[PDB]
Amino acid sequence: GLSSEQQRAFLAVTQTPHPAHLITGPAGTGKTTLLYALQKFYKGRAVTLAPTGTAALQARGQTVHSFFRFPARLLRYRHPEDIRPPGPHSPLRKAIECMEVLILDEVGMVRVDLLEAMDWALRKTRKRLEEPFGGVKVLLLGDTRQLEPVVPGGEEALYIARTWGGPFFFQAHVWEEVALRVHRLWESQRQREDPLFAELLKRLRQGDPQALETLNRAAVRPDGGEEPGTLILTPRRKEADALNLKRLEALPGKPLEYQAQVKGEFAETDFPTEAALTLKKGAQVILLRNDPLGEYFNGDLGWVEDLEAEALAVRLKRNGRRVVIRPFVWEKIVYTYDSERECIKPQVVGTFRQVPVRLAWALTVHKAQGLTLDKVHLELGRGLFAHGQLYVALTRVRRLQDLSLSRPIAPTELLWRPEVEVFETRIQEGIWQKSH
Repeated sequence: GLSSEQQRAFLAVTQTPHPAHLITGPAGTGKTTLLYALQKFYKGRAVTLAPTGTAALQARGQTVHSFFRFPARLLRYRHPEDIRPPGPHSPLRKAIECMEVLILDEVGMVRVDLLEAMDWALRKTRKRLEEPFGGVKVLLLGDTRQLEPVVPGGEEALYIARTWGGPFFFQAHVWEEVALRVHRLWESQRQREDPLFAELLKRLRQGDPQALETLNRAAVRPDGGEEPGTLILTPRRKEADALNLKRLEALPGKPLEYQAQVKGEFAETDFPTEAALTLKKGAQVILLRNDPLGEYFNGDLGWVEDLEAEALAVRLKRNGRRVVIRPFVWEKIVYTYDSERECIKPQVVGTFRQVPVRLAWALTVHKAQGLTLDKVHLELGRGLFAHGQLYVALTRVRRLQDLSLSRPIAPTELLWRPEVEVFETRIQEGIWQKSH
């Protein structure tokens, strides 16, 4: 059931002998379906991997490190102490040998050393140490702007600056070996972008002072989160929980804890929502899963109406008072070999069972990714300017008129890294290729 926009990328990618294919575009519905259609079209010959546990869970996939058994440290270039090929008859060698396509969701968060580890791992264990990725067709995925990989500093930062010159996945020497066909997106709603707001964001990333002054002298409205329909986006989840709790205590109703059923292997950090989820009638909440019938969608803001042991009523803001949601089951999937005929089967190894809803008076940019929001209000933390970490926060709205700020933004908070600014431009022709 793919649309022409998705079917344009699918047929362009799924049919060519070319291995490398980046696909950029915002998160959300339509992109998730595109991945599901891709992984199932390939189903027996392809693995869906992701850099983090959260990214792996929401993509029906396995962590990059957990699949390749990579250790949790700096992956030194082609180093066997770090990159260890699975030996003969290993449960891993069999799967990578009979694979043809590899998928990488949220490539934006893949640190350069990790992409280079993927290549040298597929090469040494597939006998194609001359062709990039051992000749496996790699399908990179994710809005590349959703950055940036943490680099601890000291020795590790120095080694990365010397070997690659930066942490981003494009700085990996594998691209001096093959061309990366980039399949463009972001036309999913042309003018619910407000092209003057779109251009304003481009000026802000390029460090224009007048654009920031224009941004601040339209948007700075201290505590404009009280205004009706406002979602209060915070950068750190610590203050978002505090803001949700302060408003949950205000409600007079009787709370009702919801207890997860964490079966099997399921990390604590990978928990989509609080496993100790206390709710009250009248709470602002948001959905975390697409309804199989079709009534509700992943990221549908609502309010608690009736609390029941294993069901709850939510007034959807979108239309109103229609759906009661029942607990959903998350699976922690890991790809393994099965001698069914010779080849890959996505074995379930864990579970997190609870109601797909979370407190949404306030939210983090971490979780708010790819949501078409109506009115937001950012809460500044005096220093979030970790080389443009706040640019993603502004993109959460279509028009400047919708966004409010608690405090004016410094020019640094939005400035793009030089490596990134030059990457997102040479991609807009099509193919991207590392020079010199």
